[PDB]
Amino acid sequence: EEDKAYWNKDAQDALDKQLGIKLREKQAKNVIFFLGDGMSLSTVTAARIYKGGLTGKFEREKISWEEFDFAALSKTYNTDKQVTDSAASATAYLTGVKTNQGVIGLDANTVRTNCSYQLDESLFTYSIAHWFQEAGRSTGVVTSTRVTHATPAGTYAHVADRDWENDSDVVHDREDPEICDDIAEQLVFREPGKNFKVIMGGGRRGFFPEEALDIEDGIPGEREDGKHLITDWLDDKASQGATASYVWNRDDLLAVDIANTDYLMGLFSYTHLDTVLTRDAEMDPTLPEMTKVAIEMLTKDENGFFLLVEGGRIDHMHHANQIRQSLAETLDMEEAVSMALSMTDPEETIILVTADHGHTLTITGYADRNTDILDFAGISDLDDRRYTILDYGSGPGYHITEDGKRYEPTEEDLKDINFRYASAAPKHSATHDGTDVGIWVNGPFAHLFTGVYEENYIPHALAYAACVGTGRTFCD
Ligand SMILES: *[C@@H]1O[C@H](CO)[C@@H](O)[C@H](O)[C@H]1NC(C)=O
Ligand SMILES: [Zn+2]
Ligand SMILES: [Zn+2]
Ligand SMILES: [Zn+2]
Repeated sequence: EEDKAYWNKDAQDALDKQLGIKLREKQAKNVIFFLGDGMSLSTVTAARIYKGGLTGKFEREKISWEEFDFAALSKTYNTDKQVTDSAASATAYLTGVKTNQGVIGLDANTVRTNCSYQLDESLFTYSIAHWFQEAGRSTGVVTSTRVTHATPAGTYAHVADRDWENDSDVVHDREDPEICDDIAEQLVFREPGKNFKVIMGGGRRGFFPEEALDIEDGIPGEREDGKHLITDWLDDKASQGATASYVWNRDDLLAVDIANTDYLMGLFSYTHLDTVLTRDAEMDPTLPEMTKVAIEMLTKDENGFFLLVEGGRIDHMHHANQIRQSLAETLDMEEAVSMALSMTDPEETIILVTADHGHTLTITGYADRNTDILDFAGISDLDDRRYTILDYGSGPGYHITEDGKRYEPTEEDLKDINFRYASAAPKHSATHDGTDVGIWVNGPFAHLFTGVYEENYIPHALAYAACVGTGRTFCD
């Protein structure tokens, strides 16, 4: 039982672990970057307890990346807003430069929704994936979102508005698609996108025209310019004399011949991949499964590789105050981190986990230990109605009943994967949260992450340790 001796040994052991930390002052060969979108520190705590609910450890459970010796805090404000969107943050943590809301791979001179700015190369910021490529090393990206979503896009795109995932989105904002390249285009026609060995996620819709029909579902595509970008991608690999594979389902992914495959594009949905609690496990590969295949491919490169893996729908669930699903997405990513750790060598591989920004999730009192984190906390002493442990500062969960009272959540509500937990400030989609987020790191030079940093510091430190880019380097 958790008595005085128990806690003293628990602590003495942690101290013993801390004292035994051996620094790794050697170049990083590989860098695996995990990004939990909208994964606030509160999401991590809540998810630790959620996991504990499955394993029976409850509040004593540990999140995989919390076994790392190095954690840090990251300040996420951007050049025009206190609370960053996913685009400006991705530009910061992948290109090393902070920027305006809605802009990817361009600096703060950029005026959002203005394409001219994406024609000016002097305004370009370049990603750690670019840098790995310039050094002759392999790159890839896995995500549960559309592969043209802001996060993956930060590794390769330069656009004046994150909304421009395909040419139909450019036209929608009155811009000229002929000269304003959309993100899907940039992934297949430009560097570094065109050189990625592995591209996985969703978003097939931005890659083929309205006149064409989707693999799997037969839904017409979104492109309005007649371009079939997947076949463009395939033709490109083939004309280089390389083998390439396009897959769109789990069985096919797992059947891929790793040894004989140079390029891999796996697009498992028309749009974002289905959430953990709604996906067809037969048809959709999980985040860890995608991660495994990505690592299998990229590790063939003896000079090293960079891989971005995003737990992306964490954010989407928070936006709808759908906290149960948000926690399930989070754990899918926690499991992916474990998959990566078991497949790589920490003496040469940096594994970093962070968030782009948080969400306004809070953990209220006062439930007893071992209480399911999604359960009720107690009854309000002001209106006599139940309240949940988890709730939000912002979102559509705020609900005044027909009688003008605070909606009281039910047992049925709590079990419902679509139930929206209460918020303090009603909004159709919850805003992001501005609080500093966490960073957790293992491997070479993990001790570059000890304190509190601006969010754009991250890739500068990672470059130093991997010896890529044009800044200070360990090999320097
Ligand atoms: C967009 O930028 C260009 C280039 O400097 C400028 O000529 C144009 O008027 C700008 N458009 C708007 C709407 O500000
Ligand atoms: Zn985000
Ligand atoms: Zn994202
Ligand atoms: Zn968001």
